[PDB]
Amino acid sequence: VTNEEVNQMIEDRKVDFNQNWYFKLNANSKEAIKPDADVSTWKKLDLPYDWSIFNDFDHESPAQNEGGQLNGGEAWYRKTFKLDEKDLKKNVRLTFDGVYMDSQVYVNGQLVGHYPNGYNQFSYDITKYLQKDGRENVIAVHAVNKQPSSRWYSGSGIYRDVTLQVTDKVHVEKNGTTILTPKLEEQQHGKVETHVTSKIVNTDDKDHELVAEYQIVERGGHAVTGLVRTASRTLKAHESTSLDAILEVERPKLWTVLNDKPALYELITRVYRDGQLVDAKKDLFGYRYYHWTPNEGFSLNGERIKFHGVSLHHDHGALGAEENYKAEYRRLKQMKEMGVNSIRTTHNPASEQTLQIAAELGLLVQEEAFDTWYGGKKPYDYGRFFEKDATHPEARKGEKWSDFDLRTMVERGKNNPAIFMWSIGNEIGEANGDAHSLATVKRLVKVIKDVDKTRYVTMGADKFRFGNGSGGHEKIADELDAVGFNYSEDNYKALRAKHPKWLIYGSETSSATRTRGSYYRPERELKHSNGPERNYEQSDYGNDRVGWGKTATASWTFDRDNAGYAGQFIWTGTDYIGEPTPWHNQNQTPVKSSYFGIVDTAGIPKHDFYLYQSQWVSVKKKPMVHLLPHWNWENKELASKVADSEGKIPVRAYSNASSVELFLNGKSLGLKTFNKKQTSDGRTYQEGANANELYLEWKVAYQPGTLEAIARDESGKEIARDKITTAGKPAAVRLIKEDHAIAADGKDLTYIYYEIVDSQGNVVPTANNLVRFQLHGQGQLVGVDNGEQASRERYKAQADGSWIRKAFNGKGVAIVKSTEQAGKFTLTAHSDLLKSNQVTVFTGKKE
Repeated sequence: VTNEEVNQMIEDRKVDFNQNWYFKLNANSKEAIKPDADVSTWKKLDLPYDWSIFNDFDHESPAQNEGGQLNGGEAWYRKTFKLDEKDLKKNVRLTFDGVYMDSQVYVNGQLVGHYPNGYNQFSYDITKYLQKDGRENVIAVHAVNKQPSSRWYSGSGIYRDVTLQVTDKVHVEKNGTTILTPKLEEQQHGKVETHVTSKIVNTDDKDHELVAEYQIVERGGHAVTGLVRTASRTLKAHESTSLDAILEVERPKLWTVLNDKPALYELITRVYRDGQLVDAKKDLFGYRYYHWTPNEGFSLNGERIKFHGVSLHHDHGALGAEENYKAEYRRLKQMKEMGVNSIRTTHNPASEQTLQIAAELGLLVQEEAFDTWYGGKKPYDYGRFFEKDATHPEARKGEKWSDFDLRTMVERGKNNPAIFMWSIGNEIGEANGDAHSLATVKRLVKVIKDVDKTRYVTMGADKFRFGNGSGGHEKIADELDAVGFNYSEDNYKALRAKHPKWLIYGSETSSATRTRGSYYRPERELKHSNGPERNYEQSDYGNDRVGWGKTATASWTFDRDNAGYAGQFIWTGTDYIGEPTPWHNQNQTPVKSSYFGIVDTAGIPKHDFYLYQSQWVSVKKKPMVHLLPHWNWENKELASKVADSEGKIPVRAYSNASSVELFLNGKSLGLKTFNKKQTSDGRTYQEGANANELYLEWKVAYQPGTLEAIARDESGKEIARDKITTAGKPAAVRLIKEDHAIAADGKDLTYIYYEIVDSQGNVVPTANNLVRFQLHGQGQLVGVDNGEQASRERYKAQADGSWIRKAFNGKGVAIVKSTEQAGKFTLTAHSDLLKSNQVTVFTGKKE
């Protein structure tokens, strides 16, 4: 057997099962299951598919605007498939990355399983339900989203990938590989012992003789070991065993967040039955170590870092709940451009895409199992299943759904270098230190530790922000490895004095609210300002925050000033559908999406993105300067809110540079210098006129034209510019390509921005013009967005098949997915009385 053949076997082991499904909302259960159903009345599609995202907004929706005002319901999905002749005796497993929710899977008329969880991955061995002789089988999936189930937009149905594993009767079982590097800090400059465990099952009714062979390789690289073999032993029929080996890898490269292409490795497993290669598998992993102390916080590979982190919902804007590798890559790559090193998957398990991209980009991950325990937060959420018996075929005796779901998530991610924290709850009210909650936290911690001891078990708790933060809930925190504070910076000092051994971080911070390109009262701090005068908008100066919240500056400066507060996960990294605080559940208002994000649903940064970048990215890696606001102040209503007593517009610069000099129409308004300072522990930092300003400010009398900012190093040498220009009346639509080409695989996509521009090419920053889109060629329009919270516009096509969307504050995005045919597609944009534009994107070979 050649290495070529082994790799093919690995590749053939797992396939994409997303293709050729039929969908019908409210379909008849008996017809969906039955062998030769009439599917003329069904919709033929490829997964993932979120059915909720094609709905219109409904002011009367049971989801309410916390759930995006997009309705759920019930639906069936249907696939028919035949095993190849070679595969007839093989074991067949079906994996669903996420189905929301309350699902039932039927194979040839029989119920394989019921699975409540809407975010956790699950698989079924469906071998026994398959027809003999290679006759076609029918798989039918029932998904139910009965509202309200969610405190944010969930979507409905099969929003994540479905995959099929076809294997020998003797095979490495699902989630069966464990890779550990116990002595890595010690052995790192020499040979590092890599302990691998394999969990092999014999589904045959004959006994077979078993050997495992292991090799490690650099991902997209060379081998770093030879073949290492376990001793031959008998595996009895219908039994499973665990195999072990140690492999030595010399001076491996350590996975870190300190570069954007961190080192990854792959374990190759070969399984022999009676001396014949019958199974082959690869498992992604990395070499990293970390430590965390109460007063010094966190270090990765001996380097002290803070969690510069974001909370993220799953949700892709116009894509709705449909997960996509390219969409998630763009979101995460962009987070990383800001200086983010850490994401929290709030509040639910992550997709395979998110976990993989995080390993690929160098982002530390906290994956969260639960938004509630046994109490519940919404009637149709998970709370009702939490203590009920798992009915999964492969559930262990006495396992509750919470037990089974937590276990399986940890087994799925135990080898992923990115994950360093497992969260067993967010804002669990019932976790107050009573006997029941105390029992429950211990049970849950123990589930994890029976699988994985290497990662921090944690929770995100807002109980610490009430009063002095102390209470029976402190007893629950005692059971955790690390204790997450939600919005509790005010009680940290006291809580820290009380619990000197606690490892503390901000599990949820800020909740500042902003609308891109919208400005209000920069001079004030606005607390939960949801009045009619706000016009359903919040300020991009970043001076709006909810009642329990903090601004970016307040929340970041605190984190920065305290070593024992290890970092934070800001709410939120990007906008999501739903939860439109400060207009939460005011359902007759137009708001349907969040204000919390640093970036809007359209992927377009708000100004605070640049504030964070100035703080988190070194001037060596990326010198920058960013100006706000815009320079169009002709409109008196707009200006009356921004301009001060003398009618000057406060202009502000974010920079990681030493100084910024602002020019109006070529004339200097003065050079200003950041004040340099040190943390009590000697970390160096920069700030402005005072401790509450991380920016430089100029009060500028409004003269139309150009503002330009020159950023300089200490030598007085220019390292960065930014520039803002007054726009004229809209003259045209401009389309901006992110990608010159994408892959022709039917999965890759591109984001093209549309701007409303004047005759000189300046973006009109106030423009809300409606744009109509045409697509020709080898592509599929799959979304449109402008990020605006108060918009009730379709994200998808209109009822007549049209694609339209307004600009909001000059900008928006359109999303095009590739087909499986190489060639090109062209996007033309039109707006009324404006010039049109087109860009062409090529589709073809990959990478």
